[PDB]
Amino acid sequence: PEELVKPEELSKYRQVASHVGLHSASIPGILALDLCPSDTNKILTGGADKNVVVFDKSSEQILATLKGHTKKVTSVVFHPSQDLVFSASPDATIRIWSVPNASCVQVVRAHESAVTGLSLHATGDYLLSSSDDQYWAFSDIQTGRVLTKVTDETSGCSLTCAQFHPDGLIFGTGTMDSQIKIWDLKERTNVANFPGHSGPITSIAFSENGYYLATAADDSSVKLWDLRKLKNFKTLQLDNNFEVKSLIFDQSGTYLALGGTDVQIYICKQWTEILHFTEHSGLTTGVAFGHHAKFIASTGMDRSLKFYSL
Ligand code: NA
Ligand code: NA
Repeated sequence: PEELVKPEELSKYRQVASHVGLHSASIPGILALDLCPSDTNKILTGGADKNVVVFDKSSEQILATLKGHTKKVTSVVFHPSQDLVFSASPDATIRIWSVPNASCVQVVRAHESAVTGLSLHATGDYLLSSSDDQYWAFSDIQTGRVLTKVTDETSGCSLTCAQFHPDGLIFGTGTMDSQIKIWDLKERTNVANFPGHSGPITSIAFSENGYYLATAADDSSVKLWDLRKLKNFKTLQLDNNFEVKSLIFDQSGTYLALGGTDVQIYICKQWTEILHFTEHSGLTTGVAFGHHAKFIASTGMDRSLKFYSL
């Protein structure tokens, strides 16, 4: 892709903005981040303040402050239609919102305890969720109906994150007992399990190349899996104090970002570190790539949404 920002140019990025007014000053912190895939200048954040916010990077305006969650917001997903956004929370709900009406259109109650992960299906019509209640669920966006809800009797433990593979046939759920469980959506079956981590899985990310999966856990490692071989071919081991809270590949699969203790970006081809930011004070809760990796975005417990670019 001619437009993609290459490593030499990416390596020169610096903080270009830091916005602290998206969420409440008295209940400080942003806990979740997503960018709209059809326009990455539209930003979605979940707050410690229980609110979901849509913000325009270009105009630097809050387009909507979406209220209704009764606990902090820990997952957010931006639909490509631009007018739908999704959130989830320790209040055990998944909420579907209209941006233009600044309203909640559905409250999906698939779970009995905190919802730990949220992922939009390839079709754009369904949401996958994971929970501490040990189940995953697949829910219809338009009716809020829970279409299926499944757990592993054998594993029987809290699911800590969930992501669809980009083709929309399989997905992964991380567990509290350090497993990455791969599921076949159609058959509702657990088709493989990737062990090797220690401690709770914290984040998983599927690459757009369709064959890489990156996983992180409390063992302060990021493990890379080739789904064709079902093997862990590379592990990035950080220090044992480091918390990896968020993983994401850029849209091209060229780069992998991690965030938590701080923000780091690796080149997938050579697994070389290409950017490292330590601007946030305290935990970084989200990281994302703008279109063509033309900017990076991050969110922090320090209240800020930061953009990094030339
Ligand atoms: Na650790
Ligand atoms: Na610093």
